[PDB]
Formats: sequence, C-alpha cells, structure tokens
Amino acid sequence: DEIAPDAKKVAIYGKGGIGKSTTTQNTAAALAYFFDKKVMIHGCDPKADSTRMILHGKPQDTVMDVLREEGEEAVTLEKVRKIGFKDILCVESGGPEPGVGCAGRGVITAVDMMRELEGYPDDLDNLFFDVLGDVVCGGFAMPLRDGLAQEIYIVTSGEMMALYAANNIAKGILKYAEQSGVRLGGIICNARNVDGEKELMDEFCDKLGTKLIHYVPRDNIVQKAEFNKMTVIEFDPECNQAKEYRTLAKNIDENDELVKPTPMTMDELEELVVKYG
Amino acid sequence: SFDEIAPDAKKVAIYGKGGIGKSTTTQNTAAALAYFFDKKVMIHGCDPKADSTRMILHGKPQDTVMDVLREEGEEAVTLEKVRKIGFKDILCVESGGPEPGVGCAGRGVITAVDMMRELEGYPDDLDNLFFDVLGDVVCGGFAMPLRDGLAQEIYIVTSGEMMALYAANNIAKGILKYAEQSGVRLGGIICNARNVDGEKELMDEFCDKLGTKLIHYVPRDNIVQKAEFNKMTVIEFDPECNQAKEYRTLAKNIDENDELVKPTPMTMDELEELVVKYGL
Ligand code: SF4
Repeated sequence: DEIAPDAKKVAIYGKGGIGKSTTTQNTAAALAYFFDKKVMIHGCDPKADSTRMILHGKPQDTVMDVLREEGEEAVTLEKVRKIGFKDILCVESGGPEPGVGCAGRGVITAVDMMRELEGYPDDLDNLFFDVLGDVVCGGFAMPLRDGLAQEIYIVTSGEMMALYAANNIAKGILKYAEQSGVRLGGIICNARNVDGEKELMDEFCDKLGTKLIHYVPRDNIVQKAEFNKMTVIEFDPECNQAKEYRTLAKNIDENDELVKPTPMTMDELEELVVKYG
Repeated sequence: SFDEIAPDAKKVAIYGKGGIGKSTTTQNTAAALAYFFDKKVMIHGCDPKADSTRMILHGKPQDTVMDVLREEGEEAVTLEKVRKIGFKDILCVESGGPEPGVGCAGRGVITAVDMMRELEGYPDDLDNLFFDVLGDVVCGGFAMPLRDGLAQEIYIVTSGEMMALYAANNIAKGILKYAEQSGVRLGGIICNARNVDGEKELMDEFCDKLGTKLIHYVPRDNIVQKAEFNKMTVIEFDPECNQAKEYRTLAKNIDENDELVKPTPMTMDELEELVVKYGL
C-alpha cells in the first residue's frame, strides 16, 4: 500500500511458457515509449526472466541471490536495480535455493529490501510485478494474499492448462477481494492461433465476469526482437505488433473496471474446452 | 515413518520439469511392469500441474485427495473415492493442488500420502510404487518428499533442452542436500529424447559429471502421441511396438537398479561448457 504512491501498481499473473514475460516487458516499454510514463518492473518468476529484454541480454543479479551471497548490509540499489530501455527500472526477486525456502518468502524479502533501499521512486507512473501462476500455493499467490498490487491481470492462451491456470488465479483473486482489496482488471490473450480463439476468450471472460483487455497476436517479429535481446517496441516501434502492445498498454493504463471475478467450476471449464475443440 | 509404505515394493520418486513427458514415461513404465512382468503397481500423483494417472484410467479424471479433503472433510476421503484401478490393475491416486493462497503444494503431497497411509491404501503386496513429483522449481515444499524419505530411490527425467538439464541439476541439488539426513539417493537419469539425434552422448556426459548413470534413453516416437490421443499408454495401445520394449527395458532397469549415489551437481560454468560443446 505504501509503495510508489501515485503509481498504478499492477501484477501480471499467468502460467509459464506462454509468453507472459514478453507481454509484460513489451507492455512496459510501450508505456514508456508511446506515453512517456516512468515505469518499473519487479520480476517474481523463479526463472528471473522478466527484465532481460529491457536490459538487453545481460541476466540481472537477483535480490535473493545477492542476499544469499552477501547479506543485508552489503546489498545496494546499484546492484539489484538496473536501468534499461527508456529508463525502465528493473529488479528481479530470484528463486529459492534448491531444496529449501518458499518462492513467496523470496518475493516478500525482495520487496522488503527494495522498500528499505527506497528503490521504488516516488514519481513512478507504472510499477509491474511479473508473477508466476502455474500453482496458486501460499508462495506464488502471496501477492494475492497480501495485495502486493490491487490491480491484477491474467495472461492466458487458447490452451487447456493456460485456461486452467487463469481460472485458478481468479479464485485467488475472488478469495482475497475483501481482505486485501485485490481485483481483476482483465485478461490478456497471448494467441496460440487456434480457430475461434478470440471467441473462446470473449466467452471465458464473460463467464469470469471480466473482460479481454487485449488479444495479443502471434507475430514472428517477437522472436526476431528477442534474438536481439530487445523488446518489439525498441526493435521496431513502427511495426504492427508494436501498435498491438501499445493498445494493450493504453487499455491497462485507462482501465477502471476492476471486478471480483466469478471463476468457473471444473464442469463449465470442461464444456468450454470441449466446445472450442 | 514413511518406510512403512509398501515394504515389499521398490518405492520410487520421479522428479522432472514439466512439458517433457515425465508423466507419460512414469505411466508407461508402470504399464510395462504390470503388463510384461505381472507386477502389482501403483502410481501416486504428486504434480499439481500434471495429470499422472489419466493414461491408466482411460481419460477418466480422478478426484484428488486434497480436493476431497478440503471441500468434503476428513471423513469423506475414502479409498473408494481417491484410489482408482486402471490398466492391468494399476492403482491410482492424485495428491491434488493447494488451497489458493494458503496451502503449500508440497506439504499437500505429504498430507495426501499421510491420508493414504491412514486409509491403508498402500497394499502390502505392492511390487512397485511411483510418486510422480513436480520438479519445475525445487522449493522446500517439493523437496519435502526428499527430506521426509517418501522414497529413498529418486529418478530424474530430463531431455535435450537447456532448461530440462538445468532443472535436472537443481533436483540433483535437492537430493544431495538431504541425502545424509534422509538417506535419499539418485538412482539414475531418464532421458525423454526430444528428437532422433545425438542426445544420448550429451546425456552420457551429463550423468558422468553428476556422478550417476543414464537408466534409459527413451527415444522419440510418434506412437506416444497416438496412444495419448486414445487416452492410453503405449503398452495398452500397442504392446508389440519398439517403444513398448523401450519402456519395458526402462521398467526392468528401475526395478532391479541397486546403484544409488549422492549426486555431484554441476557448477554454472560446467553447465555452460556442456551447452557450448553440444550446441545451444
Ligand atoms: S507454498 Fe509453494 S513456493 Fe512455497 S514452499 Fe510450498 S510449494 Fe513451494
């Protein structure tokens, strides 16, 4: 609640391996480039892959890695917070040490460390937490339990597991809507190019009582830009996919429809995936 | 103590990254044991992100222990509801996922097993018991089976992708951490070949550096997807095809394996050197 005062705090949730981090970074870059917003990304994926395209290839040191190797007194803002494309601030929480420790404890510690270092600037326009939603356990769903960000967006695709993951995240949102003021702002579709995928999403959003903030199409220029360790925005701000991310970024920034979702049961979800084939 | 469970059986945990066919291999290995060697086999799913028993139950989704426990109560959880019988009498149980925002996925697996034990759901005459465990992130939760001694004999499924080998190394780190405390050991690496290529040599060296061995090289074969499309294992779909014999060989090797080690996980440099020498 006391982090980045006049900034839109947003958490981007979603299953892994569906391009969630690519959409988060390109959305962040779209805001800074097209609308001149001061943006900050705090990664919360154990892979620590939420800022590589903003910092250009170099995998940034994670907060939990630095803290493990050094300790509280040694950590500095210069080491864990990096500036990248369009002066976007980048921080990575990092994953747990194999065999011990919870993902959520790592993200709490990283946010706390950023708090103590005064690393979230007061003039921030947009702060994004990129969080993994394969499993809504106490660790990965801690942001929902504590309202780390009140405005949630779920990334999904026209795939069974990706819809399953999305629905279970909506359950976590519904669960903590009153306790932490958490809300669902909408759904982001990273297209898999499935026949009737846009209709599948429209319906999925209607059942959840939410909306599709944007349909992000599949485009080869994405893999092109990432091969250059770049966002599509920086690689070519004029290409159609860049405008697609711009519309996404603008819809998020302008969104005011923050709802308590109505997750579907497993039976309705079975019907929906059986009916879109 | 968990050494109570299935005392006459070879108790085995299978860890691995998702999206690499770990559950496919576990179920086909189980199907081979029961089909070819008349083994009494049981699978306990410990992957909340992966179906570990669908191929044995012909596509019939199974009520998970944790779902029945949370939404119905302790009384409701009964062997009939959570323990199912499929191909060649292979017993099936699914731990389930966590309560959103509170439950620990790894602790729930331990709760699932504990409940199964209280319901005498692990037959004494079991020949082989399989825990199909998620190995995407080696957090304390999913390292519980290793620190609790659910199975002292661990197997790691990987493939030729960096992230699969990376995840495999991290699992080896989790085994080593509790190897002294829990007696947990690594019995071998299972490679689900992504393609018909030189993956075997890459795996032979990977195992060498980890201080372990390749218990089998599961070739890539489209018959897996055709069998999955029919909601079956390859064993049930076509027990005479070569891929069925590959699982047969893997099943036999796991069953009689007595070469267990404390792994030597690779350094980050070693992993990069292996990647360079064999291609990105
Ligand atoms: S709550 Fe989740 S991230 Fe934390 S230890 Fe348990 S399974 Fe792992």
